[PDB]
Amino acid sequence: NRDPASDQMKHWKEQRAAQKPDVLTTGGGNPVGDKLNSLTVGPRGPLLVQDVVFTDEMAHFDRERIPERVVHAKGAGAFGYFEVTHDITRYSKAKVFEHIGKRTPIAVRFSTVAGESGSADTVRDPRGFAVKFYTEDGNWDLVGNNTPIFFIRDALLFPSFIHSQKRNPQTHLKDPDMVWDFWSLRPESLHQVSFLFSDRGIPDGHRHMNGYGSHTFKLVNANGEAVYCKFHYKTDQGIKNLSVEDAARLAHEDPDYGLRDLFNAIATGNYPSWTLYIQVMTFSEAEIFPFNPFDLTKVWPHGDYPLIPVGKLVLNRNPVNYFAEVEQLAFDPSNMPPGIEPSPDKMLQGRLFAYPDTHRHRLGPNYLQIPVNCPYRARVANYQRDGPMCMMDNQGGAPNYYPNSFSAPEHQPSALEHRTHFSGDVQRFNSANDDNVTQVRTFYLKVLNEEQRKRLCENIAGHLKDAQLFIQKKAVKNFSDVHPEYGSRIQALLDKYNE
Amino acid sequence: NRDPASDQMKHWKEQRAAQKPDVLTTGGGNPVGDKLNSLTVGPRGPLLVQDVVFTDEMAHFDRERIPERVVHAKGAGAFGYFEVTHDITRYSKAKVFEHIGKRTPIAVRFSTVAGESGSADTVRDPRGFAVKFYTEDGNWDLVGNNTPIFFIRDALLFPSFIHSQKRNPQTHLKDPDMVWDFWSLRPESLHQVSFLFSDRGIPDGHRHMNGYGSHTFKLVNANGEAVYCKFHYKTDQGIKNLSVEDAARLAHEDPDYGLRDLFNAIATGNYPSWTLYIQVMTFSEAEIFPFNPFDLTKVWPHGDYPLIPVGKLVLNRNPVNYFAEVEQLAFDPSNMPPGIEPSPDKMLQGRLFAYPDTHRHRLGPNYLQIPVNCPYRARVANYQRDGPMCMMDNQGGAPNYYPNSFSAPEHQPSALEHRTHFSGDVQRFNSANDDNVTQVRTFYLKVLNEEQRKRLCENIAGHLKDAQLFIQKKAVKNFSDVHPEYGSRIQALLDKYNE
Amino acid sequence: NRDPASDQMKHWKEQRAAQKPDVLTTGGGNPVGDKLNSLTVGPRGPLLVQDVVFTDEMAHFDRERIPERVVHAKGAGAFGYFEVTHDITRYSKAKVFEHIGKRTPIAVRFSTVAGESGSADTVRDPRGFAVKFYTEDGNWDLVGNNTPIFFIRDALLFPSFIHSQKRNPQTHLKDPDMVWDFWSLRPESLHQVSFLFSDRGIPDGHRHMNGYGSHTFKLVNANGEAVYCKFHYKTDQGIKNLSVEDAARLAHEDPDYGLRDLFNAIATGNYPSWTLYIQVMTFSEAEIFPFNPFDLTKVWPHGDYPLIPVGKLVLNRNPVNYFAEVEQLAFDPSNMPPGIEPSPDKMLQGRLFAYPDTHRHRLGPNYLQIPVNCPYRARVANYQRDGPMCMMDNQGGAPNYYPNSFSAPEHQPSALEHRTHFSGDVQRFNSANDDNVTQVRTFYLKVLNEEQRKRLCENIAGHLKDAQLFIQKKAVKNFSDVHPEYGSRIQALLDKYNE
Amino acid sequence: NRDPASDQMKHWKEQRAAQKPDVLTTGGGNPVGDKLNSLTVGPRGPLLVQDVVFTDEMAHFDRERIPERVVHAKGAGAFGYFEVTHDITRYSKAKVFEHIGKRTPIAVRFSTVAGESGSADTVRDPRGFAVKFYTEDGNWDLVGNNTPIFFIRDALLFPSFIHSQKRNPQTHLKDPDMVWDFWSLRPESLHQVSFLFSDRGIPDGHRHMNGYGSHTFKLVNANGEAVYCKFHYKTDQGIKNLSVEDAARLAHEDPDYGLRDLFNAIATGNYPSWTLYIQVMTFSEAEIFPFNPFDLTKVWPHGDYPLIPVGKLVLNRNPVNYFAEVEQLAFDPSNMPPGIEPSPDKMLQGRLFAYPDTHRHRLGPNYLQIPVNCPYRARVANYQRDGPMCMMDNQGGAPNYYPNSFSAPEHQPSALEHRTHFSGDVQRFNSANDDNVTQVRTFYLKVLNEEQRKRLCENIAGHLKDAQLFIQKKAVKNFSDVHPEYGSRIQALLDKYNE
Ligand SMILES: NC(=O)C1=CN([C@@H]2O[C@H](COP(=O)(O)OP(=O)(O)OC[C@H]3O[C@@H](n4cnc5c(N)ncnc54)[C@H](OP(=O)(O)O)[C@@H]3O)[C@@H](O)[C@H]2O)C=CC1
Repeated sequence: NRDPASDQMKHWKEQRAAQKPDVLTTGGGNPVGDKLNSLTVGPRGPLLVQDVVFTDEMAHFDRERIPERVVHAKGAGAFGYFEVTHDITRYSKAKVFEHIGKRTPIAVRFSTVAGESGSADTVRDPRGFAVKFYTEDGNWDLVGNNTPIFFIRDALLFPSFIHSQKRNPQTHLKDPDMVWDFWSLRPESLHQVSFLFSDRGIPDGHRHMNGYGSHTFKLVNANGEAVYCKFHYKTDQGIKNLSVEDAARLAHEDPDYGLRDLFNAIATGNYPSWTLYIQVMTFSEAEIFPFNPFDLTKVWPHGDYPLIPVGKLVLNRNPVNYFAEVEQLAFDPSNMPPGIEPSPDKMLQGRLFAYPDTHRHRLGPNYLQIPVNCPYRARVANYQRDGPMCMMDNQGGAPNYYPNSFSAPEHQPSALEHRTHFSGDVQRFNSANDDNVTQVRTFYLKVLNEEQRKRLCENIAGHLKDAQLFIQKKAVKNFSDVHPEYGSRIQALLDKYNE
Repeated sequence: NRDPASDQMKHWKEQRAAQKPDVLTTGGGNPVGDKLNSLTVGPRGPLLVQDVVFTDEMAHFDRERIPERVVHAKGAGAFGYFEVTHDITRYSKAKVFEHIGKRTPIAVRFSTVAGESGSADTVRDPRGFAVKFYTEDGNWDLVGNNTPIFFIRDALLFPSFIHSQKRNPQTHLKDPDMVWDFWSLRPESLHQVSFLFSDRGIPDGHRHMNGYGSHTFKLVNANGEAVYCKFHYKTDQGIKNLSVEDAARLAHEDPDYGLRDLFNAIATGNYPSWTLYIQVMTFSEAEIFPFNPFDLTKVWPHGDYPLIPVGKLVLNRNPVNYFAEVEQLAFDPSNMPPGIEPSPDKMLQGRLFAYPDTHRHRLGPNYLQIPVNCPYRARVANYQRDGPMCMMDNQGGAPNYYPNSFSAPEHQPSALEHRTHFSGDVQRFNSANDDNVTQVRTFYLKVLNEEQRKRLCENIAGHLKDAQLFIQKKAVKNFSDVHPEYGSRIQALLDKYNE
Repeated sequence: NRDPASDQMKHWKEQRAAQKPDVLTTGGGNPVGDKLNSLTVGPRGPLLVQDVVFTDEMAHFDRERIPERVVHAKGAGAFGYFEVTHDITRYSKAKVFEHIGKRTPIAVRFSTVAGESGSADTVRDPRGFAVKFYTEDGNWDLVGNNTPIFFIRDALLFPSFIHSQKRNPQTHLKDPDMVWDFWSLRPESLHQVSFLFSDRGIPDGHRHMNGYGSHTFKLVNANGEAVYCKFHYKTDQGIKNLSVEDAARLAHEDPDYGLRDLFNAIATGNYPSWTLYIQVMTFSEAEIFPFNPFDLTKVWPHGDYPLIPVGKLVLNRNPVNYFAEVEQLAFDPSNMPPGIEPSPDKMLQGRLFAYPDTHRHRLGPNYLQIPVNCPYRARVANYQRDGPMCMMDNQGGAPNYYPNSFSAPEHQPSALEHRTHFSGDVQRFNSANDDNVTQVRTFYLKVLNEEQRKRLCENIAGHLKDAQLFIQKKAVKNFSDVHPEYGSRIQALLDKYNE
Repeated sequence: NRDPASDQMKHWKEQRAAQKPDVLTTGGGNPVGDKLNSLTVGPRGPLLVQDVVFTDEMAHFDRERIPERVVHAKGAGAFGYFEVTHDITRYSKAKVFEHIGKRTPIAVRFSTVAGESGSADTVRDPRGFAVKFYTEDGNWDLVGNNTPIFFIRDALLFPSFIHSQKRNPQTHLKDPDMVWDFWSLRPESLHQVSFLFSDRGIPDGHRHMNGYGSHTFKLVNANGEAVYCKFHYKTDQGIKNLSVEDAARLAHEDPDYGLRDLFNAIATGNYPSWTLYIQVMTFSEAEIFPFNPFDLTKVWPHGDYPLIPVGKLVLNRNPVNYFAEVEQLAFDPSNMPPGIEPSPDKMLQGRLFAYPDTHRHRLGPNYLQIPVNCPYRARVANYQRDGPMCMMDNQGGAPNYYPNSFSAPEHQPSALEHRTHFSGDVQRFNSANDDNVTQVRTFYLKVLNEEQRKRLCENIAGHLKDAQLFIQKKAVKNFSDVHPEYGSRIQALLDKYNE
């Protein structure tokens, strides 16, 4: 006997033993009489196009794939529910926070960031942690990571970052000179780089890490009053990390470690769960906040902005067909129910457009009609019609223009947005020199102990040594700008690694 | 009050008079608070990204169209059923003929051939008359025309013929020289050309015209015995045609004449029906048939192969959304249930490849998952997976390979094809010189009367006059090769049209 | 002999009389031995898969189409040059206006609006008039119409308007009730509706109509000083219109009338030409302007803002292939070289997203790499990579991220945008009741005469009579609101039209 | 200093040091004035739509990816030439074999089989070795592997064999039960599984394995006489293999080992090359051959059929953009010049369709116009038109139909196929029970030595132990069917592995 994943087929048969197998048909429902030998004119004669059975099956085989995600390609999935435990209705009127005990069906997809579909699960890299809430106000996607911050703070640098984290456009190889040339020319990455090369840079699976909205969002209650908030969802299974040496063994020993961990976990009854907290800032607090409260490379400290609990995330169901229910999942940060809204964070302001845009390309123009993506607890009614692979009635014979004298859908004024006042030149403001070392200083000195600082420099140095020396020298300088001992340790190691 | 097709919204509002209009929502099921005014900064300021209501609608609007059909693009549609009235089980085991009084749902599409989506309905052309039978052995697609014959008899010429019946690649105009240079270089078109320009080139809507499968087909019975056969479905509303004068008036007074006519008829209860017949040829009749019995430019004369009634086609339902139910329909001649099989007709052999091919481009790799295309009265089970826009559970966790020891679907030996013997060189045989005049000469002299022969000549000269003289001179020779007087009448009129 | 268009195939042969015909191949360069007879086991046998020559040709004929344009699908095209005859460098620094005499290649496409690919040219509708300037600073796409104004002034209403002008979702029929239920619930359409049903609704070819930028734009000279402008290009051939009686005849006597007029003119040396003008409004004049200067239903009166001439548009070359050079054309209002910038028009602001979006869907992600959409006089260099149908070298091994220290492209600080100050609430302002009648009243009384007001009212009632009464009574009211005699005339004619 | 592959950017900058960086533009050729910060309303404001610099680049990033090959997805590419060195013109007339010293441009792609784009290069799995010859008569693709044989001999089993070798449809995990339940149910795979699990299952990169065409192919000479042949291209660098112990280390130390090995070689002038032989079997020797001469699971023994050299393949150029030259590379076995034809082999007959079918999906309808796919040593001319992404003239205004009296391309009679005579019932012949052991027993005993038999079993047992007992028992029995000591050694090691 083996682990439950290995026995998947074994159980599918036993869960079926009472029946007779189905008749094997074409895609058009036509029964197949033989599907192991091709129609030819003689035993050693050529193939006929009369063999549509072969063209039916082979044609689809040629169209099985679709494009992989441009980022967070290698992923695991599961399904469960969210349950409200505390009252934050003064902050949000969102139905998903209506009363205590209220449950909502969720979907979750974990992922790394850079590697393609076939890369390993135990590598250094941020981890995706995207959550989709099927509410009666339509879906709510909270597309988080395993970290509260990112490497940049303007969305126009994002593609360049990704290109600098993936393959060289000539050799198709991971290129240290691309990784660090960028990080050292853009020191706002110093915060998330110090998180990445810590121990939690390699989590021992998906169940032993926290999630974070990371973006500042906005909440709107039932009076029309607003506050800014951060979301935290912490692991009730405890932080637990792989060591560099173990992670490396499992990288060839079991490329699908985090995929097997999460499946077996739910299959053996061990349901992983997370605790959803928020931080709250008022609008006023947001004007006195020392840093930019909408700078993604900044955390709101806990002592000033403590964590308010909300509810629990629970994963208790596995997918049944991985493609249909995980690969085709499409999370939109623009999917926001009344009561939740975006902040002016530049990065988030870019993600509002990017995610729906790529889903029409990766999946199709009507990807929201795919079952896992559908807002199946909401009544979708509008004037949108047609498009490739149209799957419902196309809303039947309802008037497809607005406004109209025939009683098609109407707008719901209580769902209007919160009104905020802005003033300033319409112009590109240079955010590359916001504080880039203060919070990082705190992390290095007051969060880590001496052994963790020690490992931090060895993981950095074990990767920056391959860069050219003028890149090294420039990255080191950015580390001394955090704390002179931070850089002069890294440098001591580089001095060795350079022979 | 007006015709019912004009009162569509009127009735739609009436049938909804009681209940309340829906909530207008995004594609994501999020209600919108106002959809007549965009999100801007100030009453005379610019548009924001935040306005995801505008992007969501405008994005889908941008993605309404799909590539029209490459031929037969102007269509009308309707739905109904087929009912068996006579017993033809001694020839075919096809369940759809299992017993008298057994009904099977059908879907139909009437179309022209050459015009684009916005062309007029009352033009000289062949007409589509495609029928889809939703049977228990999977779907059966009888894709025919309003003719028993076609212009050519080898597929490799089909792209060329169509290009010659559409727009010049530089001027993008209808070109007579292209039309008649082909027709006069390929006289096998004499039989269908005669038909086209006579009275039945412009029918009075789609309810006053017959339907034929034109190809020869093979029927197989429960003993494995096989006969060839032709399909005729004759209109129970009577052959009735439009004049050239009345066609050219409606061509601008109501481009959608046919469309309207079918809709109104069904709505008022006036349900059209066709009587399905078959002809039956034995294998040993096929060896002594004077012509090639799979020649698509040939018919089976009635005196030697009489018509055998089978059942009725009946259309009693209008589409609800024309796009989802008529424009996304896909008919594949290769959708044949056990009992019905292809002949060796060179033209049918290419349609076995082409239709599923073009449907994967126009509609999508999983186009058989579109409801009106679904075989919803069979059980689709097989080892095809994935592909863009998957819409069912993708078959669940069922073993996806074959053979297996876990009881995935199995092959049904009774659905094996009938086995014929063939012997001959594997080469390209010349079918340009099979008898191209005999059956036409009969048609011109024995079928048409004096007045019809006169009108057949005028219509040909009326369209053949605009081609160059060397093209008119060759075409008239081919006509003179059918009957001398045929060419003399056409040639007399051309001498006049040429001033 | 016949007109030049009809003789296109004749002239192609003559221009090659001296050469030998090319060798016919597959798409793979493999010469074909026979393409008139299919590969079959014996003369009367089944077709083989080995027959790659059939599949290579039938595969590509199955993929010939693409999605037509969601609007303006029917169009004619030609190529020529824009030449500067006057100096407007004090207003705009654009290199297309640099000095008097400078020529820039252009590509124009004329169009109707609603009719699909096969509709007639001579129908009441607006006419597109798009102009693509190929500048050294990248393309400039002045996507104008044959009118200065439009039917709505908010992009969100745009999908609705269109859907009302096109076909009913259930009957696939032009629906009068959908046309006027819209127009009468949105009386900002009054101004452009009165343009459309007037004599200029049906131009006599594309050479006898003016072209307008319509939108207010922004120009920016070299000192950084900006103004607001309107682009009028007026026909040098004279305004010439068709009568309702002649336009209907041609609609079935030559559905491609304008397509044949544009080609024949050009072929005979009779090149059509336009005169480009600009209006100019200073930032301070805009503030006082009685209407909203960025309202798209409004014009700038000539006495207050008189036409400034700039240069000449000349069309002097027919497309050699219609598909690759006209069908594949793609104009993006967003294509604007330094010196030309958008105004805060709500409709234009929408059109900055719309056009690139749909061109990815209609033609593909790399649609700008089609030769006719190429900026083939500027040097494209950046950090965009890959995509479907990548056709050049893909910018080589160049560093693909920005910033970098390896001397890949750099930004150009002179090419920044003009900075404006805006201040206000971020919200959805209501523009529905901006002055809707004034400039229409002026048009009814002062621009038309006694006859023309008569014809305008017969045209409106001729089409409005088919709507429902409750939709008539409203439209007339909106017409009375322009002038009591306006809607009283319309109401008298409707009284008879309702028997 | 480092290897050449890491100094890629270093040499790019150095190869440009003279000239100045280009101006960073938009896709439209518009210069940008700042591409690091986004257009907002005040420094902490929201993003705008008229930030077309952000949209233009992100929308392309969202579309960087296409579908990955459905098999052989991991690969590495190189370009060089093929040179003739012997005279095989008595067998083939093909232009590539005209005379000694004739060179032709080639392009080669290496690959594994089951891994996706991210997988590792040093794993047990066959190796692709596809070769494209750009000859005057079009392109000649010789799509070979690193083995002479394959696991099956019918194409209707391919999608299933690949399904078993990839990921479970529910767990997305490699599934040894799927692997051996297939292999142990189809024992034809005995021959190739034994090659796979010997030392040549993991080569030391792509420069030390052989290439083979596996399928029997036809040659035809200038007289019209044919023979059946095999293609062998052996490595002039020497067979060299990785041990299970190092192959695993490198599968996490350097996932791209084989790709780096090839590039670094070429970049240092150590060019790899291969020697092209053929075997020859007349038609008479084919009738008496002990097995089926077209059975993909059977080799032709050297002693009866010796190798006949032909020439050399040499790789002396690296790609400049991997994506645009290696990922878009399209090989079609159907690309065959006159002189070379397919043999009746049941598996090759399916590849004649499958590849062009998947290249119209993966890349697009016009994937042959992509530079590296162009038959740029040959002149493409025909009557195929349009299609998505048509990039040249579209063959201009030439006539698009055939035959024509206007001098468009003609057929070339000498390029006709060789006529073979086939006689036999058209049906589905069973090929499961062709001799499944004979040539294997020869390999095991006579080709391997004592050591190599030992490791062959160990490699097999390590992977088979994870499969259920009932699947083990059936596998071993298929290894007892080759040789009792074969299934014995495997059963003694499985006894240990099962504790
Ligand atoms: N005859 C052929 O075309 C080939 C035959 N074989 C195997 O050889 C057996 C006998 O063929 P025969 O020609 O009579 O005897 P030969 O000894 O004449 O052929 C022996 C072949 O074995 C190949 N070989 C050596 N080690 C391995 C390995 N680990 N995995 C795969 N192939 C290997 C060599 O290929 P090289 O030295 O060319 O690299 C050599 O050419 C066949 O049954 C077949 O299994 C294998 C490859 C080609």
